[PDB]
Amino acid sequence: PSLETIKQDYPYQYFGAHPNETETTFRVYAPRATGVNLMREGTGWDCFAEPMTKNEDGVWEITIPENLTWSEYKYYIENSDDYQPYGMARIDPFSPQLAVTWGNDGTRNFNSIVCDRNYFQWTHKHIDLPHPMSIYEMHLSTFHDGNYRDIAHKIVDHMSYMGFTHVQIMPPFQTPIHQSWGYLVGCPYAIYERHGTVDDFKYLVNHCHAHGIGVIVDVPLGFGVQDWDCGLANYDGTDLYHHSGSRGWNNQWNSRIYNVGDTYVKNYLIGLCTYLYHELGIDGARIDAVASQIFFDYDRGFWDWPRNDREQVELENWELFNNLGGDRYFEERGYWLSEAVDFAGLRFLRDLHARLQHTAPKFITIAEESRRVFPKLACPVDEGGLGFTYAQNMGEMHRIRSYLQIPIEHRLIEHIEILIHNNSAEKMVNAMNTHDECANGKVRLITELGNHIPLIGLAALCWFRPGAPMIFQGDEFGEEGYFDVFHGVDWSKTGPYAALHQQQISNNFHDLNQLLRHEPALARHGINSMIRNGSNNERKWFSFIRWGGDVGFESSDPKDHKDDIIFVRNETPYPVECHAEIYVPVAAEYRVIYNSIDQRYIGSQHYNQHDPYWTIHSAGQFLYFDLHPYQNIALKLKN
Amino acid sequence: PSLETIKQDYPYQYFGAHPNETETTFRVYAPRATGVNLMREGTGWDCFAEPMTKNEDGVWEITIPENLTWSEYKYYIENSDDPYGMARIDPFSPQLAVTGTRNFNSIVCDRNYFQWTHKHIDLPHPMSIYEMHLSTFHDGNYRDIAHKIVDHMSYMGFTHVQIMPPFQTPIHQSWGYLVGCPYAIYERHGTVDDFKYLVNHCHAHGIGVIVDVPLGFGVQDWDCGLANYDGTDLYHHSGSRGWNNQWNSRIYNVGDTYVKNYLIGLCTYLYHELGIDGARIDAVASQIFFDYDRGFWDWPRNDREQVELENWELFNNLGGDRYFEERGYWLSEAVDFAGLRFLRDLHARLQHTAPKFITIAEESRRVFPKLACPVDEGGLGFTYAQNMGEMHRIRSYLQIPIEHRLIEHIEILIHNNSAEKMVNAMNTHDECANGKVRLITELGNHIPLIGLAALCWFRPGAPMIFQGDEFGEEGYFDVFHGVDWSKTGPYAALHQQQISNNFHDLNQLLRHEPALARHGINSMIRNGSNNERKWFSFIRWGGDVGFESSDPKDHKDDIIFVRNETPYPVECHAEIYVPVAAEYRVIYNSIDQRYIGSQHYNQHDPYWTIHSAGQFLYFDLHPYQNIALKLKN
Amino acid sequence: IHNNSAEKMVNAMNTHDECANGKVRLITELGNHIPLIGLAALCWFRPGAPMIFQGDEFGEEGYFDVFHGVDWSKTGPYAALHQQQISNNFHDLNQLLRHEPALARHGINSMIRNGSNNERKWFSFIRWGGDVGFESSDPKDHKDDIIFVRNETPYPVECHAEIYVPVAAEYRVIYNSIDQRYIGSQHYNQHDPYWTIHSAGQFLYFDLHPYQNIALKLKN
Repeated sequence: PSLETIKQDYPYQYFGAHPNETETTFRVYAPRATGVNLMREGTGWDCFAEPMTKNEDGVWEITIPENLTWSEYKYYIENSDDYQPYGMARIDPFSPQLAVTWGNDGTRNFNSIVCDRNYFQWTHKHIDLPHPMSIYEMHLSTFHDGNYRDIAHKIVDHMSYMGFTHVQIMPPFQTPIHQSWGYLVGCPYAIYERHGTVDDFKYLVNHCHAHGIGVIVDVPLGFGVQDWDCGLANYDGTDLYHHSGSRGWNNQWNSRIYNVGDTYVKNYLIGLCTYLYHELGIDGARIDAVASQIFFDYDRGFWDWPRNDREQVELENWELFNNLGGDRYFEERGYWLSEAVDFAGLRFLRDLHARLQHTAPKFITIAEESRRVFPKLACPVDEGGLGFTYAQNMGEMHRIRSYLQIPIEHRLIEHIEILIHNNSAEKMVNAMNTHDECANGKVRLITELGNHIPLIGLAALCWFRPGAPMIFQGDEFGEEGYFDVFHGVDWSKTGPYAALHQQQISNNFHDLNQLLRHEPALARHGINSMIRNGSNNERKWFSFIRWGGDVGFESSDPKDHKDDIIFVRNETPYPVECHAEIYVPVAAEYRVIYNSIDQRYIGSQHYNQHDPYWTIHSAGQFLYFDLHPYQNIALKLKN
Repeated sequence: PSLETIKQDYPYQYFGAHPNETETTFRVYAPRATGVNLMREGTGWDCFAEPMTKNEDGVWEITIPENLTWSEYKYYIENSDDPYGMARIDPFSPQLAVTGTRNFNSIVCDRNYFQWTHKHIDLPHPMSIYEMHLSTFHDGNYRDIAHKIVDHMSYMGFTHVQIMPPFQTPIHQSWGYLVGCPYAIYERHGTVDDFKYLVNHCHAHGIGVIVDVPLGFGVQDWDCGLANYDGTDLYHHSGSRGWNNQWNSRIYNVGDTYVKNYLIGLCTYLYHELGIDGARIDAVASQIFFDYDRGFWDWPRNDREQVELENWELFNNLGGDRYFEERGYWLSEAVDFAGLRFLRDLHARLQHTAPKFITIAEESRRVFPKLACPVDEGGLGFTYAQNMGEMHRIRSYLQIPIEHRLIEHIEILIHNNSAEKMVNAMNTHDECANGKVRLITELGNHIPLIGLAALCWFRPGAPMIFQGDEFGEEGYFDVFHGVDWSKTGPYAALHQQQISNNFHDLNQLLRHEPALARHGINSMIRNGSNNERKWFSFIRWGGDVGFESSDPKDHKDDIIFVRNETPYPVECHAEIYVPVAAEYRVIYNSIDQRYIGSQHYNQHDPYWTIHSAGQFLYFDLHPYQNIALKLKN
Repeated sequence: IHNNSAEKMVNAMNTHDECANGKVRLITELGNHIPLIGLAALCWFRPGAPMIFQGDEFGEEGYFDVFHGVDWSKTGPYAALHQQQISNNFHDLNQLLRHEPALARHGINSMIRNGSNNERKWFSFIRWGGDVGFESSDPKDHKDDIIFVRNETPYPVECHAEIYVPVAAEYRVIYNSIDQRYIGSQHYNQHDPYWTIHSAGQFLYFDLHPYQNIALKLKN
């Protein structure tokens, strides 16, 4: 590995603080700086004690002949040029961790810490954790406002009953505004000190991996916080990291937008994903606010956004744009997507995935992308995509929920069926609910349904669809309150002493997760592992089949179809005659593996005084049986 | 006055901390609270030390048998009903004590401690305003800020200062638009008494003080804020009506009487307790519109059938309905009539509690022509509206080359028939934040700025600029660096002194000319224009008589304004109508070397005299030339 | 309304049966009396003999049975405002009916469609004063023709009316459902309701106000 591929692919192995037994090397890029001085506790925080040396490429370096491991430091950075003379203490942009103190008068101090990449002793840094997949979305301080080691204990204790394959941790990076939820990042490489040390964060990942649990982390890759003290803005007296002018601000978040056209900045941001995998053990990133990285006119608030001069768009970019799904006309606004796309952002995200294929091929990414006007965004680079392993189902629950709120007589079953059978080119994270959907006085899903009975079946639909289902902390027990940082998960609604309704909902999720981890027909997330299996619009039921393997209806051989699942959903919320007529691939005996009317989920009802796991004979290639209210039920071939 | 009127009109006199020489009495509203205990340092901060008594009206009281003046306190509040219980601050704290976790305490304050010399001067609103942000202006005590305000405002000559939200905020980089305790002055710059000093000092030197009041919403935080105060939404609407998503703030329930009185109370309090001359009410459009400046949320189209006939009567009096083609629904469907009614009532009540107190609408939609008109004339009562959107339109006109624009385009923006009195801001903290191009940068050099500021000063309204505009600051606004004070002082650049001199001269005219006193647009009349030569003229009336008289006695303080927009040194022969056949004197001339340095076209005395030929001045206009004349002697 | 009936009709707005046995009276259903004013007008101006049941004249909301009588304190000049307003509207409608030759006939062919507009929610019909339709443009043939317009929009909106007439001349309002006498002081009725207008050709252009039912004749 040449220095040049280190600087390109593993930039944190060169830039930053690098101790050994003998000495400590510091390097920081500041190409318009006039001077850079190493500040440390060693020299009593004298701003001028230890001048560093600018090399050819704009990198200030120095070796101190001590092992500085665990000691604190900053860079005193000057730019005294005639384009206000800039001069202030700055954190290292590659800090794995910041030491935060409060002054005598309420003044926040940020130092960088020299970290030892080898102190933490990994037992399970990288386990072969596939993405079947189910995702528990959580927020550190509201989940458990403690040290990462104690949060880890609570994650594995809860998830090992709840049965989710992965946890999605909302942004765990250093932030000066706790109330931003972590989406306003100071030092992107720095783990949030609120919960302890970077090595405490490693222990969490390690503890998760030791119990077969994946860690996905939210990364605000598109922008950073404005603050100079703990952040990257105006680093060397100029826009080093961010665009200049209004292109350098996202007015929706009041954040600074990264200049990913700058080689160093491109390597800095792709290198954070590489760092997440190789230094912290993290299995993947959800990339936040993707739409605003690839659109000038969307999720950027009000600004004087520039229409593309489409004459200046290179062919490579037209190629990527057409492959993603090509142009759309917004008649209301009177312009085309081609005129609104940030081609540099689009190209930066494809390169991010192209590089991660070499630096960390097992690392998965999820696009948090809200506009959803490129059908092939979360497709492999070499299949015309940006390379995102998954896209999130943004907007989908709004459509499903509008549908559900229509009275049964007034809605067509075909409307829910088109949303399910969507011919998606992307593998989807099908979130039933997210931190965002239950914040700021929004009605939470369970509240809207009116009681928990309808949720049992909606959760089944979500799990039996091709994709990685997701919920937000609280959803496992029907939590009806909103998300903010002003209160935590009420743990008293978990475990064996929780209210009956809270255990019921949790049992459903536990059981859906048991099927998801073990059924082969639930492993695959490609839409084509699903096929419509007929419906009836006046009875208000539909069915679909998840294939167990590569063979569909062409064959009638029992041993071709053993792992197939027949899923049926009745949307009728009252107990009238609802006779089911359900096609199957093979004529034989089918066994019920999941039943939403089980007393375990819905308590004693007049319609579930019978073993929910009944057996049945196909009359040819057709099952006849009675559907009860809100029944979601799934079947396989018996042995 | 009866307790009932005190509760409604002066609630900070009943609620809060009220020390005697022998007793300190504490009151806080918390109707849905299971229990409320006084916490204080005199009792080592035990929560349960001394519970309070809930009167029938939801108000918890308790007297302590000692003057607690200057000592710190909170309220422990609980609610068991279907497990909330935490230490909160007094909603009426004049100031918080602050101490990686933050402790927020209230402080028993002595309203009588500060010895006022000039609490209420008789300062008219002729008016010119200097918009400023405290920590970027001078990051020290309110007293040191006061000294620099007065010292600086001495040369610049602005009559009033506009101070961005000066209230307690847990988030400094919110610029103060996210307030914890709305009655508390920001602890960062010292005490409520230090703040009183600053108002008193400004007043003693003839300076008005207007503060920004984020009256529509508060920060979401519980420790320093008001939300979930008694375990429920006491101060804010419930569900998604109680969150502004553009700001991630909590919107006030102004349909609750106590909250209506708390908010109107705060303005009354700004005048009577703090001597503040006025408030700019922030984010007015988001208070009165469901569909605007609230971000993206599932907002409720009003049913036009179900709108109260008194709201229709207000709406129509504000100027009526409009169809929004682009979204496809009427305005009437989008009005938050609660918010709109509330701001009408704010002013209805201040006409009684504080009649000299002025208000400015920071109202960005500008779809009601009569928003800032008196209540009895069909408006909301705001003394002023801010000219939001206006400079954007003027800057677009000026970006078009003169060959391809009509003088009538700028004449229509100037002669705009406004029913409102306008703060005419050249620039604001907002228009020069977040990478935006500042006006001076965009003009390309300072010469066009000299005249543009003239135009702004001579049209009816209160001109406004933002800190740095006085010396041509090109940088952005943010809270990460100060005003550059080297752009003043002995070592500043010529152009910085020149821009500054221009603002000095314009504020002298604005201070002393009767024809620049009135902000009603009918104090101005179109006085001719010529599209090819790109000049237009207007008159500012000195008194109550227009062209119906021709007597000198009637017109001796009339101001004749002429603006030449031609940048080229060519033919601008001007025919300027005057109301009296006589001699006129130049009082203001934009081509003076004092403003633009030495040029081929200003090698003459700028303050010339000319005899009318009948009722017309014939003279030559030079590049970018803005000029004002009066009758001589 | 344009039902092409072969029968002369008694057009009852309400009947002893329609308001018996705890059924919802017409007044309760509409929500308040303002829609009643214009609906009564519609009923009077259609070809037919209008009919109401005792109490309807003062907006009675109780139901009909033999156990309680007409509340007579809802009649006369000390009755409550809504009660006198509904009564006044019926009084004025009967004065037009007793006197206007274009309200004498109950044959439906004494009425014709005079255009409509779905987005603005208004329609207009004409009552012939005599035996002569649009075949004549002469004022002597249309002196007693009534032009009726109904706006069903229950709130202020852009509502420009375009109304065909049989003669280019001066027209005068003989009935106006927004008279303060019926609906009280409102934002939209601060003008004299009995206004005059010159036909701009064989059309009339004016602004309909909420719930407005209005009738015009040739002036003189």
